[PDB]
Amino acid sequence: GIGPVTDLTISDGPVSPDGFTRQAILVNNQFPSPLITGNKGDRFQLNVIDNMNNHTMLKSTSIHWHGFFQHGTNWADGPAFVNQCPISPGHSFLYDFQVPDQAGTFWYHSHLSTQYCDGLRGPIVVYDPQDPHKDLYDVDDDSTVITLADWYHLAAKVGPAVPTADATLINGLGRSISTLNADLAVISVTKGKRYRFRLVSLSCDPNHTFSIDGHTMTVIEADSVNLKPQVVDSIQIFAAQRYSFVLNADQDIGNYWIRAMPNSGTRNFDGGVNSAILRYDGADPVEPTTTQTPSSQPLVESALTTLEGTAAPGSPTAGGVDLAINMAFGFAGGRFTINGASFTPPTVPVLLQILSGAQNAQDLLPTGSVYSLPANADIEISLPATAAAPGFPHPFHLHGHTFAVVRSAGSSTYNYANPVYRDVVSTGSPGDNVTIRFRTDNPGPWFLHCHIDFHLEAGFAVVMAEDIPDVAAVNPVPQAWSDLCPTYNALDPNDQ
Ligand SMILES: *[C@@H]1O[C@H](CO)[C@@H](O[C@@H]2O[C@H](CO)[C@@H](O[C@@H]3O[C@H](CO[C@H]4O[C@H](CO)[C@@H](O)[C@H](O[C@H]5O[C@H](CO)[C@@H](O)[C@H](O)[C@@H]5O)[C@@H]4O)[C@@H](O)[C@H](O[C@H]4O[C@H](CO)[C@@H](O)[C@H](O)[C@@H]4O)[C@@H]3O)[C@H](O)[C@H]2NC(C)=O)[C@H](O)[C@H]1NC(C)=O
Ligand SMILES: *[C@@H]1O[C@H](CO)[C@@H](O[C@@H]2O[C@H](CO)[C@@H](O[C@@H]3O[C@H](CO)[C@@H](O)[C@H](O)[C@@H]3O)[C@H](O)[C@H]2NC(C)=O)[C@H](O)[C@H]1NC(C)=O
Ligand SMILES: [Cu+2]
Ligand SMILES: [Cu+2]
Ligand SMILES: [Cu+2]
Repeated sequence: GIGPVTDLTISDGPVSPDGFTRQAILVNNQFPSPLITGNKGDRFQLNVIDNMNNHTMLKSTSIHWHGFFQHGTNWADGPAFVNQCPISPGHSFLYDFQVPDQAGTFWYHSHLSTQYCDGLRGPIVVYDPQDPHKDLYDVDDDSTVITLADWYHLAAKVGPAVPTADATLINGLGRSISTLNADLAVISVTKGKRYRFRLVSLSCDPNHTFSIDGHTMTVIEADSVNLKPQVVDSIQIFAAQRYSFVLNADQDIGNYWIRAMPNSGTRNFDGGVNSAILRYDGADPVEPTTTQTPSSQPLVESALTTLEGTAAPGSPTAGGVDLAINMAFGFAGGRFTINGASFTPPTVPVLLQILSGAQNAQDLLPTGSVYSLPANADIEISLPATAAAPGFPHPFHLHGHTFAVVRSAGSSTYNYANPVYRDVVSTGSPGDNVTIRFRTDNPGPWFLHCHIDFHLEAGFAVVMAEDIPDVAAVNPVPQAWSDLCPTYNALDPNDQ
């Protein structure tokens, strides 16, 4: 793919991924946005050149590199008004960071408002030259990335505040009910080879239930964390999650349906909606006629475990940490709340408030939304599901960290000995109490929020202000970052 040192030039233009033409956001003249690649420990230098001129889809921008810890580079994490002011139209801004001790499947997306829904979102793969799962497969390359995305015929700021998708795109292609002849994505395999497929959800809202007719999948990585291998025949993947799975192309040469059923919008496969094609070399270039078997081995999150057997942080007892926090979800005045507070973006980004002299979390804006975390501590956060926060199940993402999921959705058990670790978790449905743990090893303000982007826009977020006293020393900011807020604040409102 491109990188790890490359320009990413952002513009507006026409696209037609499901056969319907609409204006959207291009990256290096491409929709969908291009794959970025590098190797474990590389320095990424991603020069984002903002040439957008359409205020309806926002002229300004900021990009989050989803899943990277950003230790010492908190200013590069991406959330607008938490870690930076937006890049302004006609300006460039260099994200310059390293990725020590991570390897797996990631993605990048606009982290300003609901802009990524309008098309600024693509996959990232960070390869490991000693990947512990390499001997399970033969092929892992640009052609084995599989992206899932929601797509809307009206733009994010033009349609309903919580819209309903017209199409699921698989690798940027798919059909809507009015475009049943649109080109489907084709994923090529050769009989007798084994493939590491890297499944990335670029979704703004729906989750997808993914399966491939006639084949099983051996899951080996979740949200960039290596797992013990687990055979499944379907994966429910929530917005912003990733999984690697190995597919053994050991069936008859032919065409097989790839299925990605969303939880909303059109949910069937009639006319080949919500679908793509797995094509064996030597097959007729036509659509599959395969039929779906019910899933008998669906992925179950509580059954996943890390490859390295990593325990949860802290003691193997409820509340056996340094600081435990419960997040009570609600809704008031058309906005989401967490512990009674709705996040509204501040005028001065939270990181710049710290760097300008705010000495504790109580001094930070917005008041009610910011949590102090002590350094070198074990933290436990519970996120009990409730119908009081509409549009559940809500998949929450913690920036700056991987976390142990000690209790998953749909499970009553707590696992401290060998839970899965990941960075986006469904908080499930009423009766659940999804509980996560992490260690504070990364000074800076980090967002924690639902990754349904329309819910984030309606305030469903808090900020974890981790080790405020060390933030300036550990995160020296570059000159170009210091210039973002004065440039942004000088813009006319219609040029934002
Ligand atoms: C910035 O980004 C936003 C968000 O993506 C863009 O917003 C879009 O706005 C339009 C205008 O309100 C929305 O309405 C629909 O527009 C489409 C597309 O129209 C274009 O292509 C047509 C060819 O198929 C063409 O005829 C159009 O040209 C006419 O309009 C322009 C502008 O007014 C004018 O200058 C020309 O002289 C022409 O008169 C245009 O180039 C259009 O197809 C839709 O029509 C359908 O629906 C209406 C009823 O709603 C009906 O009247 C029609 O018969 C038909 O069924 C409709 O007008 C559009 O939905 C928005 N898009 C999204 C994704 O939300 C915005 O345009 C961007 N700005 C720029 C400058 O690109
Ligand atoms: C989801 O799980 C969390 C974490 O277990 C639950 O919150 C915890 O609930 C118990 C009360 O049932 C609290 O214990 C009590 O603490 C008080 C004050 O310290 C003490 O005086 C009592 O004797 C009792 O031990 C606990 O503090 C609370 N934890 C936190 C961090 O807030 C939560 O209720 C669960 N929610 C659902 C819907 O299941
Ligand atoms: Cu993300
Ligand atoms: Cu949500
Ligand atoms: Cu975020």
